[PDB]
Amino acid sequence: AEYTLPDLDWDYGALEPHISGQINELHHSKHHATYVKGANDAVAKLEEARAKEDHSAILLNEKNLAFNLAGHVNHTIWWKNLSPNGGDKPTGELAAAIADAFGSFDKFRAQFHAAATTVQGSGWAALGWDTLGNKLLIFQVYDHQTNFPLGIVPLLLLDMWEHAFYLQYKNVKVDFAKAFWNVVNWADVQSRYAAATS
Amino acid sequence: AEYTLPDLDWDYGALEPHISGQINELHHSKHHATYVKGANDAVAKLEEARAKEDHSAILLNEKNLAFNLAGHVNHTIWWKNLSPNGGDKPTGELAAAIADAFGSFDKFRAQFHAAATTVQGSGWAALGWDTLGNKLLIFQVYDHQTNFPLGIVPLLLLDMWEHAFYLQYKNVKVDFAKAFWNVVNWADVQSRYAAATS
Amino acid sequence: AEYTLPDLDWDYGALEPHISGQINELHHSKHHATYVKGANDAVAKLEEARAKEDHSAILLNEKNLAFNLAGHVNHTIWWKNLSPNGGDKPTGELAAAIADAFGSFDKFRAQFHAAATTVQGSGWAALGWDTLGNKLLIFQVYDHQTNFPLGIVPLLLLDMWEHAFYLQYKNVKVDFAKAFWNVVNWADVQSRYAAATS
Amino acid sequence: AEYTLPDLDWDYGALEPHISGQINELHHSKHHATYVKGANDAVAKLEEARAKEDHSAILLNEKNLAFNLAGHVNHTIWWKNLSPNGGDKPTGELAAAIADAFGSFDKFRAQFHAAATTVQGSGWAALGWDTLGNKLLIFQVYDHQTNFPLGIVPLLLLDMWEHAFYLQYKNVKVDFAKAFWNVVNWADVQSRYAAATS
Ligand SMILES: [Fe+3]
Ligand SMILES: [Fe+3]
Ligand SMILES: [Fe+3]
Ligand SMILES: [Fe+3]
Repeated sequence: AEYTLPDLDWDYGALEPHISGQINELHHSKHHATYVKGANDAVAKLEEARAKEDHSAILLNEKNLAFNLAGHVNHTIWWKNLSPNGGDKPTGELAAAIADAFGSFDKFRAQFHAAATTVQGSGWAALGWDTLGNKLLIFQVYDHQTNFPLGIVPLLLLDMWEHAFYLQYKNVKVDFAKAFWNVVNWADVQSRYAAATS
Repeated sequence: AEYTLPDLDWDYGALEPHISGQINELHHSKHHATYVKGANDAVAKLEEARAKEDHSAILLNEKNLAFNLAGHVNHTIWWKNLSPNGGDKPTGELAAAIADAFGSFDKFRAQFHAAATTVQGSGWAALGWDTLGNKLLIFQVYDHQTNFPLGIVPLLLLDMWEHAFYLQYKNVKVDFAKAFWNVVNWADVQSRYAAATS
Repeated sequence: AEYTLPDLDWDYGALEPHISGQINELHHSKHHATYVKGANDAVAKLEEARAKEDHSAILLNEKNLAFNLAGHVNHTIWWKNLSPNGGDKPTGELAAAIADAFGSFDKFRAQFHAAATTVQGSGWAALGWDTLGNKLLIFQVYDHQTNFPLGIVPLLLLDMWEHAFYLQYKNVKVDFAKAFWNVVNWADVQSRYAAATS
Repeated sequence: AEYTLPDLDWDYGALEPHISGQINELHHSKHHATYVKGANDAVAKLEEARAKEDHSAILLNEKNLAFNLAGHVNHTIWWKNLSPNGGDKPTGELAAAIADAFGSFDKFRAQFHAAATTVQGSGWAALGWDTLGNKLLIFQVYDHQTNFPLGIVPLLLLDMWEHAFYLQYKNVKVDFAKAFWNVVNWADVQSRYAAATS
C-alpha cells in the first residue's frame, strides 16, 4: 500500500552511548519521514503522468521514485538491524553462513568496515543475499540506490551518510562504524537470512 | 557456485527480424560472457583481499563486483524474457496486476517505452516487484547497477545499451524499443511475478 | 609541486553567526585536508603505475584522483567565496552579467537556492562560465566531481555536503542555504568572472 | 546565441580505414546534433522556469543541461582532435610537457589507453590541464559529465561510447582505441595546450 514511516522498537536513547538519542530522533522523525513522503509523492506523480498520458518528465519521476523508495527501504531495515539487546556475534546457520562466505566473522567484519568507511560521498555498507549465485555478498552502496544488482535481498545495513554520525562523531566516521557492532540486532538479520534462503 | 553463462533457449536468429541473430551471437558470446568472467574474478579478488587482510582496493573490488554481477544478472533475465513464440499480451494475474497498477496494458507499455528511450547513457528499463510496498513498479536503470532500491525483484527487462541495437537500428533506438514488444516471453514474466508474490 | 591546504583569509569564527567557527575548523583542518592528501596520493599512485607499467587499477586511480582533486578544487574556491565583510549584492560587470543571464539577481538567487537544496545526496550548487557558449550558467554538482561539463570555470560555489551545516542547522539545510548570502565575497566572484571572460 | 552543430574540417570518410565514414555521418549528423538541441532545450526550460518562478523540476533541468552541454562540448573537441593528416607524435612544447608529466609519450599512451578501455558503461578518455596544480592529467569520464573536477581544460578526448566504434569494430573496443592514434591532430592539441598555459 501507501508507504508509511515505521515505529521504532526502542526509545530514541536506547542505543546510547554507541548512537546518541539526538541523532536517532532527527534521523527518524526528520530524515526518514522525508523519504516516505517523497516515495508516496513519486508514486502519485507517475499515476498522473500515465493518466494525462504525458511522460515528458519520466527521467525526473523515475529518479525521485528510486531515490526516495530506496531511502525509505534502507532506513526501514536500518531501524530493525539495531537493538539495545544487540551486539555479540551471530549464531547458528547465519554464523555458519558468514564463516563459509567470508572465511571468519572477523574477516567479514573487516571487509564490511572497509566498505563502509571508504565511500566517496553518501552511502552504505550492505550485507545481502544473491539469489542467482546463492551467495552472501557485501556491497558498497552509493547514496541509497546505486552500486548493487537487482534481486539482491538486504540483510544488514550500515548508514554511512554524514547525518548518521556527525552530531556525535563529527568527521571521525571510523569510530561510528566500529561502534555499530555493539548495537547490531543479529536476531533480525538471522530472521532475514532464513527468509532469503527459503 | 561459480557464475556461468546460461545457454540460450533458441537459435541465434530465432527472434528475427525484430532482433538480428548477429546481435544475439555477439551479445551472448562476447558481452554477456565478459560479465560472467568479471563477476567470478571480482569474487576471487575479494577472497584474496580477505586472506591477505588487505582492503586497500575495497572500492574497486566492490565496484567490479556490482558492475559485473549486475551485468550478468540483467542479461540472464533478458534471454529468458525473449521468445520467438512471444508477443501478444500477458494473461491471468499478470494481466490484471499490470492493468490494476498502470491503469491498462497500453499505459504500462507507454511508460516502459518512455523510461527505455530517455536513458542518458547506457541503461535498461525494468518492471520490478517491490516487497515493502507490494506494488508493481517500473524503474529506469543506469548502466546495470544504478537507480533502483535493494530487494526489488526484476520481472521484465529491456536492454538499452547501444550494443543491443546499434548494428540493426543504428541511432534509432525508439524503433528497437518498439520491436521489443513482439518478442517478449510473457510466460516467463508471469512465472517471475508468481514467484515474487508467493 | 604537491597540492597544499590553503590558509584561511579570516579567523575560523569570523563568519558567525551565519556559519559557526566549529564547522569552519573541522571543515578546513579535517575535511579539506583529507582531499589534499588524497589528490597527492592519487597522483603518486599513477606515477608508480606508469613506472611499473601496470594499469590494473586504472579505474580506481582515476576515481581517487577525480574525487579528491575535485574535493580540493571546490573547497579552495569555497574559502575564497566567503568573507565576514561580504554579502548583500554584487556590482558593476557581474551585476550586469547576472541580470542579463538570469533576468535579475533575485531570479538568479532563487535558481541557485533551488539547485543547492534539491541534491539527492552530497553535492554543491555552482555558478560557472561556459567558454563554448560564453554563457553564465548554474550547475547542480553531485558529490564533488559530477554533473557538469569539461572547461567550465567555477565562479561561486555553495557546499551542500551534510558536514557543511549539520552541526549548526541540523537537518534544516534551507536555513543554511539562506544564511550563505550574508557571507558571500562578491569581490572574489567579480574577480573570477573578469579572468574567465579574459 | 544558440548552440550550433559545428561543421567538420574534413569529409566523413577522410579518416578511413581507421574510422568509417558511416560512423562519422551517424555520429556527427545524428548523435552530436541531438546533444546540440538538448542543450538549447535545457537552456530554454531554465529561462521559462525563472520566468514562471517555478523550480519544481530544477533537478531535471540541471541534469539535462549538464548531460547535453557536456555531450556537445566533448564532440566539438573530438572533431577538432581528429585529422586525416594526423597521427605520428607530438612535437615542441607539448612533446616535452607530456614526457615531463607522464615519463614518456609511450607511458602516456599506455595510461590513456587503459583509461579508455576500462570504462564501465559509456565514457571518454581525456587529457586535461589542471589550472590549480598546473598539471597535465588524464581523466576517465563517465557518460559525458562525470568523473572530473571543475576548471579542467580539455586537450585531447577519446570517445568510448559504443556508438563511436560498434558498427566497425563491434565488441573489440581495444582495436578502435589503438586505431585512434593514427588520426590524432596534434596541431590542435598543441594549440589548446598553449592557450591553457597562457
Ligand atoms: Fe540515514
Ligand atoms: Fe547488453
Ligand atoms: Fe565540504
Ligand atoms: Fe559520441
